[PDB]
Amino acid sequence: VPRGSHMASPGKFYGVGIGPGNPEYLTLKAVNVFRSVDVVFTVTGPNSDFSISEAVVRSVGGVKAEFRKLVFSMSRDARTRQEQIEKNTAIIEGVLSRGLDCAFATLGDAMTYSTFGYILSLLLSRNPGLHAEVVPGVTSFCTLAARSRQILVENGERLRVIPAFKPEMADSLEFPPGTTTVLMKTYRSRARLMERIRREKDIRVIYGERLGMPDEFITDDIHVIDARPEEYLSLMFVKKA
Amino acid sequence: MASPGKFYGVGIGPGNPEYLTLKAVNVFRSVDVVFTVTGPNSDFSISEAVVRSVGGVKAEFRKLVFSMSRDARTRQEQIEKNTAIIEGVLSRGLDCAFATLGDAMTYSTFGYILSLLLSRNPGLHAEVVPGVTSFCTLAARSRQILVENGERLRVIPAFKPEMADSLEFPPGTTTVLMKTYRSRARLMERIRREKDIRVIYGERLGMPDEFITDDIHVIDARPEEYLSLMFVKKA
Repeated sequence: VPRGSHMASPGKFYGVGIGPGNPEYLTLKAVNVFRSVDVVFTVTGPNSDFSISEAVVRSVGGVKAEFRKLVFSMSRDARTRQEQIEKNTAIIEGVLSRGLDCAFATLGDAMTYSTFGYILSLLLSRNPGLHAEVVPGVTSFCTLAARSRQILVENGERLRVIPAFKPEMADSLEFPPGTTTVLMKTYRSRARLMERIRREKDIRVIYGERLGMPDEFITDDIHVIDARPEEYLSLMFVKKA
Repeated sequence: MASPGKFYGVGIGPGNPEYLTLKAVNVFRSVDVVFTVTGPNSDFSISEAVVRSVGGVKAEFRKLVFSMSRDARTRQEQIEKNTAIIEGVLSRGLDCAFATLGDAMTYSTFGYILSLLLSRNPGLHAEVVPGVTSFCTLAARSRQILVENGERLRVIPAFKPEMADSLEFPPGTTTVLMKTYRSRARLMERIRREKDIRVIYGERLGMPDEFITDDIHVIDARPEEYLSLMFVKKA
């Protein structure tokens, strides 16, 4: 039996990087998307149902969308995190299949160290013809450079970004001359990282906590860094001359 | 008591006016003078067109000439002259913004200006507005993840043909190559000697001939284009 000429328009899906958290660092495109969708999904942890990114998105105004929260597994097994990714993808698919437009809002840039990428990958694999558009956002390291008024990288200097520093990495970490190295998660490995840094020469360090938040702390003094309480939302980059 | 003007460095993103930040738009609507960069060839500024596109900007637009491939003395004199022009605007109490494509702190001419300006005027009120990068935009438009989990990101500003033999693509890395113009053949030959490698290539992001591909042979067959960008993901 021939299929027929039925045309059901599924909803449109957006991935939206919203920046480090300051609502002023959203792009105009992000604002237009949030004002053009039915549902906004944001990420929460299992600990609390609070979404920072939901507050950021709501702050911009004109957003009539319904907000829903997705929980992502911060546990170490690949299969449990995969099950959480599959379940959240199914929730999104359920909303899209009824013809509702949805946006997935993520802190930072949507394609750079995000949980959004796993969702988009699975969605496109399962639904090859799906209408999906990605909105880039301002990154945390560019924001740290802006707020500290320190150049991230210029001319023929190379930029390196290292996502998750592990305590068994400080000794192996190299800082080639004329490079800038961003270290993204300095939370519980900061002591060994600082020990490695204090044995290097011709280096400048820019360190930041809570970019765009009330208690935004920025410094370029290593000793101040080592005295600080360990903070999950912390970032640094190391410039080797 | 004469208060000098406030100075802004504003990254405006890859060129699409939708990729300006809200802060960038507010700054552009609240300043007296907007400076943009030109080359020595023509006095045309793409970023001036981008900023004028947003609407509501009453500021005067001025051009600053930069040629960053020249000798150190020419670059130093050019930097000093442009800094003096900005100082001339600020000293009359006018707020001004320096608009640059991409992010203001990442491979921009803005940093040289800000360095000299702050050296000459330590007390200057200066604020830098971050912008969306070209490689994040290429990943967004291609719907390809730039980097995830524990993968490392490397950005190389200027690819040279000799890098082809010396360049490493370690597994689990993404390498952005910014300017592969006139060396793209050797880079493609280097890529064809690897397995488990993905290449995302883009020309003219936001322009009429917006071209994006991940097919290496299609890339090798195309004529070389100056405004092109690629990243290389090694699994």
